[PDB]
Amino acid sequence: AFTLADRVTEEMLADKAALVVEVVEENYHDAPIVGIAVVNEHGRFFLRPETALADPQFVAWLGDETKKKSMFDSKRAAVALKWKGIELCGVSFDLLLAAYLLDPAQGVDDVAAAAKMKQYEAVRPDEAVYGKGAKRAVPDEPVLAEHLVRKAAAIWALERPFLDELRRNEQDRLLVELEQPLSSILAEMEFAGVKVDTKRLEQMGEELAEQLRTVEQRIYELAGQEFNINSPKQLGVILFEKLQLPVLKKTKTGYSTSADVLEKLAPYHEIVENILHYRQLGKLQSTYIEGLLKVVRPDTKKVHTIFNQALTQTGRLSSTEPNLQNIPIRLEEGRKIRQAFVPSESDWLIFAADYSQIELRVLAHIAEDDNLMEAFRRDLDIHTKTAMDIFQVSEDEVTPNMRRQAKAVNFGIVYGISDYGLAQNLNISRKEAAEFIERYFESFPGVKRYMENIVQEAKQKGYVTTLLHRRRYLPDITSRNFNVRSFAERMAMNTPIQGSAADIIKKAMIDLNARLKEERLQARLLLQVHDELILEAPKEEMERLCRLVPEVMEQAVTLRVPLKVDYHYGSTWYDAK
DNA sequence: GCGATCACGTT
DNA sequence: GACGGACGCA
Ligand SMILES: [Mg+2]
Repeated sequence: AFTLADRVTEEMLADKAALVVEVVEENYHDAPIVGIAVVNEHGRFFLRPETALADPQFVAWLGDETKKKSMFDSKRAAVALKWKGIELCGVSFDLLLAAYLLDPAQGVDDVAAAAKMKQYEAVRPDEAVYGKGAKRAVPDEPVLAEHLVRKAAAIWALERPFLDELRRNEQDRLLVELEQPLSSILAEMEFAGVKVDTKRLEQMGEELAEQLRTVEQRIYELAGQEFNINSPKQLGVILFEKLQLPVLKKTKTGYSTSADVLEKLAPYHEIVENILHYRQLGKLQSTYIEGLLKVVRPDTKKVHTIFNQALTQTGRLSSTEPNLQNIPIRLEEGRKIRQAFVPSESDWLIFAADYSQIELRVLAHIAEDDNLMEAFRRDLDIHTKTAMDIFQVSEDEVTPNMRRQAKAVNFGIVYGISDYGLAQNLNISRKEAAEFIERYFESFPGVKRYMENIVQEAKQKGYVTTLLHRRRYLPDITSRNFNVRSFAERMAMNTPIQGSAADIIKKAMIDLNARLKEERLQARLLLQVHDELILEAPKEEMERLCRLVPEVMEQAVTLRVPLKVDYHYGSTWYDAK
């Protein structure tokens, strides 16, 4: 029972409403709005967007921060409206973000999935209404309107139960003061986009094409035959049947040709180093050059990423189209791809600031490890210090390989890799990897106690938490399957570290955005990837940003150790180093 | 077009 | 020990 409205009425513009502004295209940048639903104290309404979005009263209502709206994935609507020149304000509850906080492992894709968390089933999944893949389509208006009204009615009914559970979890401020404000900031970042030097990218592609053509010819000569080097199956036949190289590792289907396996084969045949070079050149070309050019909008000459704020179980952001976090960080030629990301206006520059070792600093804080805290209080090189402690040697006795091994132990902590993974990364035995870890724990006994205590807490409570009260449930922590249990244990250890770093970065973004407005700077946030925040600003704002940005980031939270920020500016993202 | 795989960046 | 370009069927 709802009103299919042909005009906007005052009844539709109440102080509080559930609002659905439906964008069916997966990528919502400059995408159609196919329909609108409003549920409030006065009734339930379906509005056609060509009418409502042309109505000055409805547009004023949308932009009025005192008119409160409950939505699901408000950033999607906010950005689609930005492309139409319409501001969305007053979103006081986002059911997507609420469900994400309550349990990020549920994978809540749509209103129906969130509704099922509270035994509400009077709404269909989006996939059931719009179909999948090739058959995907907007249905006729009667079907569309009922769906959008059912989604709005679900939001209207679910706000209270969700807020009640968030309050019980001490997550209500996490939603209202962190994730929801961040959603608006992300919306602005996505809409602003990042300018891309497509001429430079095409230049890079041309250079890669030349080098690829030469290595490919080298491989055919060495193989005595032409084949598709990009086919693992064809390559396996050349390597393991034609050239009779050893089979050191299998796949489920045939022989593995992974880079790990190939490096082990390099001493036996000159073709192997060439295949490795082809693979590295080819992934830069196909994935990062051509992949980037594919998602540059020809109308803006910018990339307009979509952040997924409700995906990871740590609380880190993710992004797509492009995913700029997946650009390799190793200089070689991977990092140079950042040269293609330039300021959007003449006489502007890129300003980039990154937290230095925020994850290990968070660990020092949470574990209250005296040795690790003092190391950061002295602003030591943490990998050199870790090697000094593990090997019981003075700083001048730390060899490069000692530091490399200490760094791998620290990497293992930051990313939650097992002793098998440490052994894999260091190319040592599992017993030797285990012995390394015990030596580490002798030097950092507070870290060891934390690791023991957090696994026990996960077993007792069923979940672990971050500094700002994000939760991750770990039902597998007592699995009788060793691999499943071990993974759960590593996530118990790692999520309070990685997730607290994510919390701090998100708070820094909110604080930064507010400070930039308060200072009346034109500088704007563009991207957040890894532990870095990337802005662009007039060149005349750089000196001010050199003081302001690190200060805001260092002060986002107060820990038992300082937060350290590195910062640079330049004519491209790469040169902001 | 869709599903199953393989590889390689990130986490 | 998830998240995001390159063989058969049908
Ligand atoms: Mg780091």
